[PDB]
Amino acid sequence: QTFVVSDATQPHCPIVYASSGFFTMTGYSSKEIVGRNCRFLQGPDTDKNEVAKIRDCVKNGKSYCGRLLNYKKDGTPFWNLLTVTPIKDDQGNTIKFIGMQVEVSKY
Amino acid sequence: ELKTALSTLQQTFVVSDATQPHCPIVYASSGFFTMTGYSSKEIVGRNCRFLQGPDTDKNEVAKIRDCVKNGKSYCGRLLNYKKDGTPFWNLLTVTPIKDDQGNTIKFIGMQVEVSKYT
Ligand SMILES: Cc1cc2nc3c(=O)[nH]c(=O)nc-3n(C[C@H](O)[C@H](O)[C@H](O)COP(=O)(O)O)c2cc1C
Ligand SMILES: Cc1cc2nc3c(=O)[nH]c(=O)nc-3n(C[C@H](O)[C@H](O)[C@H](O)COP(=O)(O)O)c2cc1C
Repeated sequence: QTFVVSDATQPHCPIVYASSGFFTMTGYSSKEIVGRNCRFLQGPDTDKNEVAKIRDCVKNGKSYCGRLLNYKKDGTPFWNLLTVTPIKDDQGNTIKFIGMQVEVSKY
Repeated sequence: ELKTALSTLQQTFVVSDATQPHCPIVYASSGFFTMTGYSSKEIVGRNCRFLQGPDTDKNEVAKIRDCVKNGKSYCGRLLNYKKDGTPFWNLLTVTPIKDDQGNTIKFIGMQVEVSKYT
């Protein structure tokens, strides 16, 4: 599974871990993207309503599941089957999120 | 590796196989025994519904069911019970894992026992 971990205890939820498969999928290196928000995957044709749904989920520490258009480092458009799942502490605070990505195949 | 990232987060989790009838647990992390009192011998190959009991909110359970059945994500809090009967609040996520055709093939469930000071 390709995935990233973002730290919700830091402003704007920066990536703190990218799996080897994220690099394989997107072309971006772990040194290019750690410390950054995952929004860099979006581009001209990404559905902004779907982005707004993710933003709401993230802001409220709840789970997102959906499909959105993203772009690789080289500009290649792909369909990303995405989940973003809050990780909570024992007080119910959202401390991290895990985002899991699947590139929809051509067939 | 996903398992490792999770362990770095000290996160209790299970994985269920949506390709098998009734979505059985195929893997449970060591924290799942610690939290629930159930061994992997008691839990692997079963559905996680065994953690529910008399006062579990059946309307919340229904929301989980409807997410699982439709390959979507659940997030919520419900009353669960340890092997010894102890009730606990379980802050639960259930997240579909999909193949490259959009088929839900597994789920990952992440549990947090709510602290006594909350
Ligand atoms: C852990 C995690 C993983 C994410 N992965 C993606 C991604 O794969 N693709 C994407 O377009 N957005 C992804 N996002 C969503 C963006 O980072 C951001 O939350 C979204 O663009 C909405 O907020 P904004 O409108 O302020 O950008 C992810 C978010 C989190 C927290
Ligand atoms: C991966 C995964 C983890 C789950 N973890 C829990 C859990 O920790 N506690 C719980 O009560 N139910 C858990 N469930 C939900 C139940 O297994 C079941 O889906 C739910 O009770 C609704 O279906 P049912 O009405 O047929 O029982 C989990 C389900 C999945 C797929």
